[PDB]
Amino acid sequence: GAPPIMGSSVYITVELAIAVLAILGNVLVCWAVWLNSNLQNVTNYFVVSLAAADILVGVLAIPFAITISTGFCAACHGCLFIACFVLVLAQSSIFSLLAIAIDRYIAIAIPLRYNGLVTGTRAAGIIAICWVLSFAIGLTPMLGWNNCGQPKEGKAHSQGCGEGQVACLFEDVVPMNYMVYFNFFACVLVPLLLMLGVYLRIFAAARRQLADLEDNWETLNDNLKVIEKADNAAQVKDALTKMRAAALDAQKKDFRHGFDILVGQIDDALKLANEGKVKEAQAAAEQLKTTRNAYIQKYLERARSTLQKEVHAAKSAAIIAGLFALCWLPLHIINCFTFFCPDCSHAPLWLMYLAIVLAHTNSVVNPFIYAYRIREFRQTFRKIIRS
Ligand SMILES: CC(C)CCC[C@@H](C)[C@H]1CC[C@H]2[C@@H]3CC=C4C[C@@H](O)CC[C@]4(C)[C@H]3CC[C@]12C
Ligand SMILES: CC(C)CCC[C@@H](C)[C@H]1CC[C@H]2[C@@H]3CC=C4C[C@@H](O)CC[C@]4(C)[C@H]3CC[C@]12C
Ligand SMILES: CC(C)CCC[C@@H](C)[C@H]1CC[C@H]2[C@@H]3CC=C4C[C@@H](O)CC[C@]4(C)[C@H]3CC[C@]12C
Ligand SMILES: CC(C)CCC[C@@H](C)[C@H]1CC[C@H]2[C@@H]3CC=C4C[C@@H](O)CC[C@]4(C)[C@H]3CC[C@]12C
Ligand SMILES: CCCCCCCC/C=C/CCCCCCCC(=O)OC[C@H](O)CO
Ligand SMILES: CN1CCN(CCNc2nc(N)n3nc(-c4ccco4)nc3n2)CC1
Ligand SMILES: CCCCCCCC/C=C/CCCCCCCC(=O)O
Ligand SMILES: CCCCCCCC/C=C\CCCCCCCC(=O)O
Ligand SMILES: CCCCCCCC/C=C\CCCCCCCC(=O)O
Ligand SMILES: CCCCCCCC/C=C\CCCCCCCC(=O)O
Ligand SMILES: CCCCCCCC/C=C\CCCCCCCC(=O)O
Ligand code: NA
Repeated sequence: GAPPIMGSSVYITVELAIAVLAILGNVLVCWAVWLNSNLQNVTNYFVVSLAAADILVGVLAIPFAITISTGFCAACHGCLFIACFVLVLAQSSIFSLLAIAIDRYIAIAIPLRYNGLVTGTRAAGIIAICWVLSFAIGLTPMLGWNNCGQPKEGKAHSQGCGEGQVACLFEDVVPMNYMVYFNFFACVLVPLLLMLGVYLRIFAAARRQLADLEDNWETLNDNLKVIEKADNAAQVKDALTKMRAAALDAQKKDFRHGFDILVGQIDDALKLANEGKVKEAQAAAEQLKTTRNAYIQKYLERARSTLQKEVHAAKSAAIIAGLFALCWLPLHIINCFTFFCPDCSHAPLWLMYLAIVLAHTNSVVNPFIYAYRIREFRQTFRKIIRS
């Protein structure tokens, strides 16, 4: 039995290293949003709330985790707060991650009414509510769902704890049925699965809208060939009627003028077609190629460019949520083994603290994702560092 302070010194040193990196990186995130007006959107307000939770992981949760690893004597409910405050920060992260996913879905599903629905004032109120809910969820053991009424008195006596005190150890005070059923299943796993469902809807809507743009572009060019290879005025009319409906469908200053010309030129050729003037209608329909090459094609490429940027932004948000799941799932899975398999030997000490360190590492990764995937963050990061 090697001296416990040796393994403890390694765990504590790693925790402190994580705390420094979590504070430095996420302070840089909040500083960037504060300085850059181009970063001051509703999505990044939840990014700031998420960064604030990770700053608090380094300032409070990691010092709390170091303290509870010692098993020091404490009043049980005070021990509960040390043990459960990190659950508040994790729950706040979940609410921020879910809000970001919903915000990205609203922006791609109904972009016409996004600015009227998703505002900064409403976002700040949602953030405040979610922080209150995170305290209620994370500190639910302090409301009575704890093991303080049944303290391990032999462990407390062996450590010389005073009357009314317990050896402050996580699994001694926090019930595992709370950790598995309430915290993990209901409050972590279900919202993460909801996020997965939201992101599936986002990318499916992106693929559908990109296909609709390509369908309107092909229908525009196909019916142009139909008019050229037509023989009577009726065939020209059928092709022009489908072009006009598709032109107004794709329409949903330089953008409006381009479609004003297109629909007007379609109406010109339609009127000639209704008069039986096939040659004159085809010549008028050939003028549509000038409007297509000078206006319509530019709108197709810009609308495609906008959707691809929304896909890129939605993937950046999905990576953050996936990394949260990857960093926290091992610790939750270990709790499931402890809870559901009492015949299984408890996960060893080194693995417990590896899972704890890994969960804390998640408070370091998000500033790197923003730097590698978001040019506006990366450029603002460089300006802050150089200055
Ligand atoms: C605003 C921020 C910075 C203040 C941080 C306050 C923290 C550090 C305080 C608030 C409540 C405190 C706990 C309250 C009760 C107990 C029980 C006692 O038997 C041992 C200490 C212990 C476990 C305290 C540890 C420190 C503690 C968690
Ligand atoms: C900004 C908001 C969250 C205010 C933060 C204040 C919180 C962290 C402080 C304020 C008063 C504190 C409590 C004061 C007294 C006790 C009784 C003790 O037996 C256990 C700890 C406990 C329960 C403290 C836990 C932490 C506490 C709840
Ligand atoms: C989310 C991704 C990273 C998958 C994580 C898988 C990890 C958390 C899984 C894979 C294998 C698992 C271990 C397999 C077997 C045992 C022996 C048992 O007596 C206690 C639990 C313990 C020690 C498990 C703990 C959790 C474990 C380490
Ligand atoms: C929903 C998916 C994507 C991720 C969550 C998977 C979790 C809930 C699953 C994956 C592996 C599972 C464990 C695998 C094996 C055992 C050993 C058995 O004696 C009791 C249950 C227990 C401990 C399972 C509990 C639930 C578990 C931890
Ligand atoms: C002992 C424990 C004490 C610790 C106490 C923890 C309290 C939780 C703090 C949350 C800060 C929230 C971060 C602020 C993010 C809000 C984003 C924002 O400011 O948006 C502005 C608005 O949207 C424009 O109109
Ligand atoms: C005998 N063993 C010695 C080592 N002990 C380690 C106690 N620390 C600990 N233990 C657990 N189970 N969790 N779960 C969590 C968590 C937080 C969020 C989701 O999960 N944190 C934890 N911290 C366990 C007993
Ligand atoms: C731990 C489970 C918590 C369940 C509690 C349910 C109530 C929470 C509801 C929150 C929605 C908040 C919207 C209303 C805000 C109005 C504030 C006001 O009166 O000005
Ligand atoms: C910027 C402010 C950040 C706060 C710095 C906090 C750093 C201290 C870290 C851990 C404190 C651990 C206290 C140890 C518990 C007592 C051990 C015992 O009594 O057996
Ligand atoms: C962030 C805004 C604050 C919202 C807080 C809402 C949830 C509060 C939950 C638990 C606080 C319980 C404090 C415990 C009292 C002392 C217990 C005791 O002495 O035995
Ligand atoms: C919907 C979110 C609202 C926030 C939570 C509601 C307020 C909770 C009220 C009181 C909590 C009191 C803390 C309990 C003290 C000691 C209880 C115990 O011995 O376990
Ligand atoms: C990101 C996934 C994390 C896995 C990376 C593995 C790195 C750390 C692994 C092991 C260090 C902990 C000590 C392992 C051997 C200890 C055996 C023992 O003390 O009984
Ligand atoms: Na987090």
